[PDB]
Amino acid sequence: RNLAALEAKISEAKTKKNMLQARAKAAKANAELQQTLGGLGTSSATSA
Amino acid sequence: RNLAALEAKISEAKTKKNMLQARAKAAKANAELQQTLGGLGTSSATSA
Repeated sequence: RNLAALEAKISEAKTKKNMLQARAKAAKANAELQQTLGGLGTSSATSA
Repeated sequence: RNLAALEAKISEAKTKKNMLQARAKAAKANAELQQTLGGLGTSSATSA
């Protein structure tokens, strides 16, 4: 029974962290996309 | 939507500057023509 319970802990603990890490990485990737769209620098040509 | 908007900015920003630059270059070219017509130097023969 300890092994059966231990297996459940390992499986859920492993998978939940991975997906959390994946989505967290996805989150920053989306945020970077929004930041870059605002960070477009072609407006600097006004000096020219 | 950010990409679609960003594309519009790039296209208009690029083309408007180019035409502005072209006409600006054209403007000075026309002005030079008028200046040169007044700057004709054949009148210096009066000394001869």
